[PDB]
Amino acid sequence: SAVMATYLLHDETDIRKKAEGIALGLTIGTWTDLPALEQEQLRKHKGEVVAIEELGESERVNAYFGKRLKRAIVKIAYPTVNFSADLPALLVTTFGKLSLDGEVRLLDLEFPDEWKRQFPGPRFGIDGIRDRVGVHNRPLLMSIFKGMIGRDLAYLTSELKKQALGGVDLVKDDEILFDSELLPFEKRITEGKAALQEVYEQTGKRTLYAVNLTGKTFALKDKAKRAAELGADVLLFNVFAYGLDVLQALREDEEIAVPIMAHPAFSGAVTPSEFYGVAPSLWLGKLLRLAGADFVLFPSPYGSVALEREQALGIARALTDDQEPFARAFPVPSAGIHPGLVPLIIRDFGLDTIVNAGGGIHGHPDGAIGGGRAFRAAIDAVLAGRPLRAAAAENEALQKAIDRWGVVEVEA
Amino acid sequence: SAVMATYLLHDETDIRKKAEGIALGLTIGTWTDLPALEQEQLRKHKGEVVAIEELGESERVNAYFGKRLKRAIVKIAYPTVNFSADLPALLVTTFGKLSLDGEVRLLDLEFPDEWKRQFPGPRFGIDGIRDRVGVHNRPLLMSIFKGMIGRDLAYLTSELKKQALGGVDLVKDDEILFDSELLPFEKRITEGKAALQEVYEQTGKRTLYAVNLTGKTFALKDKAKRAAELGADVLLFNVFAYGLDVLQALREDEEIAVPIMAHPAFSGAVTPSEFYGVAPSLWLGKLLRLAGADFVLFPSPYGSVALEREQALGIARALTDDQEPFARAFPVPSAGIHPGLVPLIIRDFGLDTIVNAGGGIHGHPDGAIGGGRAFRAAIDAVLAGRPLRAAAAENEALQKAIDRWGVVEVEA
Ligand SMILES: [Mg+2]
Ligand SMILES: [Mg+2]
Repeated sequence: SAVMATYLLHDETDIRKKAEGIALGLTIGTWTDLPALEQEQLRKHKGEVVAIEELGESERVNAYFGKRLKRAIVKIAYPTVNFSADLPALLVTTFGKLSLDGEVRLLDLEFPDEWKRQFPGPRFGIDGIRDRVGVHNRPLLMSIFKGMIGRDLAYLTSELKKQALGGVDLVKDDEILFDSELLPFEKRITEGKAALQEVYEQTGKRTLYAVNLTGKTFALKDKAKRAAELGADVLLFNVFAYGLDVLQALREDEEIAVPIMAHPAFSGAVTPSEFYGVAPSLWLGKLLRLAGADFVLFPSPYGSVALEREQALGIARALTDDQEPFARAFPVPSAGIHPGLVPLIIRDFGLDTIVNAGGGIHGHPDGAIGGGRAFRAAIDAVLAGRPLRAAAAENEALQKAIDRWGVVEVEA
Repeated sequence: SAVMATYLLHDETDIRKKAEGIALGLTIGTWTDLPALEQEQLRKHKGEVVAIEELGESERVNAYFGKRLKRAIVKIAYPTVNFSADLPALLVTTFGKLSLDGEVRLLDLEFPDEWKRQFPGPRFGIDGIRDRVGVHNRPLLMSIFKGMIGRDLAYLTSELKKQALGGVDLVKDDEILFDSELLPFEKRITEGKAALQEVYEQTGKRTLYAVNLTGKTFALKDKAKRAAELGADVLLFNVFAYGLDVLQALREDEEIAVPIMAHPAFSGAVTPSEFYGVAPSLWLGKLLRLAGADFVLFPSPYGSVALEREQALGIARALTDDQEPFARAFPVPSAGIHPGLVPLIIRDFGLDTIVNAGGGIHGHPDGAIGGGRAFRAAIDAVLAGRPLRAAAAENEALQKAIDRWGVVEVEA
């Protein structure tokens, strides 16, 4: 039983020598000088280099570093008997001191099925969330509150209604919305709930509210329990600012048992480099799903700061792969989203995804209501097998969106 | 009252425009579309671009990216009334969504003194640690166990005594040493304490043991409290695998009140990039000191993976700057350390530093005892104003070390 870590290395010196050094150094430390009796005893703890895929030197990279760097993908097996069954131990064992060793980037971690079972996975996942909001088949639609910092509850309820009236399935707090006297955590939940039921009463639409769960680590479980008692729909959580283990703890607490939406804030401090850090498929995908996230918002492959398409798809695949002993986490491509992008979003990510209108929904000529109507009309068009403009001809909200932001061509 | 964040940005588009968009987008969202009542209401919550230092383009960077990237150091002010007084809120506000915005690297954070006072700083600091170990004036000396994974308590105590007999002031667990049936957390502490007291009786030397505090986040306080009851000397903590807030929580718990040694494990996933992440002076220095670390181990500016010298000095300055309302934290340059570097270490970092012999102390011809004597003799030589070779001619342990690793020139 061993966790196999896959790394990308750049180095002036022999890669194989470095790999062997890591396998031994990060496990038992010494081997050759140990008596036969000890070797047999410590055999089970010995790390091993599983594979080394030599890559071609990159002129671009060599020019950047001003030296000749050999490149290779290295796989190392770490016996699970070497560390405790928790994410902090996993990270320190596979990328602790090693993260300081020059150019090394963690690309993936493969866990033996038995080890994975010691972790929760999402409590609800895609299936559970779809039931909770009552929406099947079509992708979901969500938006974000705009300009709430410094505002009061009346403003919150008013803004929440507009978004719900626009037909969005879920509305979340801005990740930078923290608790205050004006907007207490518990009040956002209860006031928001009342407002959303009123909307159901009038339009027949069911909308959930993902409230930001913030503050100090050791106060999270108590407030989350309170949120659960108050009937909070979803808990938005800036996991990367707290640690993966905290997400897991929230997921495993039976007194909480509320869906958890993981926000990507701060993940960018770790994922972008070509030579260092941790790949997004692992940091935002595999690990967040295993830790308990029901929703995972990540950089979309569209817009001004689009994530490389294959990287974005890789995240979605890790979140939904049915080979994992966990429920699927909802992939939520975020940033650079507008109605004209719906056909591409569905083509790239499928129907089990969430169209995140973000705060941009408010930028529609007719406010959030018009913005939500445009998105819902666009989603229906794709499911009805029609081009957006065909639906736009019958839906003013959508036509206004198209004239404002256009339609992204999907024809290959 | 605002936290001023300093960033390094690379972008092919106008930097000031992007900076203004960040200051506004990450605070109140919109301004020019607000009525008078709302503007005066949200004025105090409005972020502002404090300054922009244009750096000019780099051909090396341009070649790497394959395009022209403008470069500038940007300072933005975020009103403290915008977020709760906790580190997770601080990180999310200043580098949450922003960490995903292309090429942005967080270099520093400056806070009003009143805001700083809401945080603990080290409980003991340099002065406190020197008292607890009983060593003043001279820099301290510490080492690490070698290959303890899979070993038993008989081996632990044996190796611990050898290091203490070498004259080291502190011995720490390997950061990858996790609790097991062979080496339970509480037993390492109690047996280690007994073994160390035997050494004092023999050589009159006092040696502390920094035990690894691991496991799940919500079990940390309980075991740390047990460690205190059992008389643990120092708690080694892989803070980056958890979160800054957890370190702060451990520091503020009056039922623990045991020195905390922060390990750099995983910090490398965040600090090395030229275009992304967080600068080490802030990530390993300023924030760890503010959060509560009494000792901070960080990449030394020596050896195969040496951290650029000014960066390393920057970390040490953040840890010891007397201008901060916190006790000074012990700077511990780590990696690439050998007796021949002692003169340079003292010249670079001063007397209030710790010479981290690491696991290399065991590589001395005469084991840890000889390795420790070599280091102690090296430190004494520098304080006595003598060349290492002069002292080596009178100290075998040191002579052996010098012949093996040599002496690094300290003359400017
Ligand atoms: Mg946001
Ligand atoms: Mg170590």
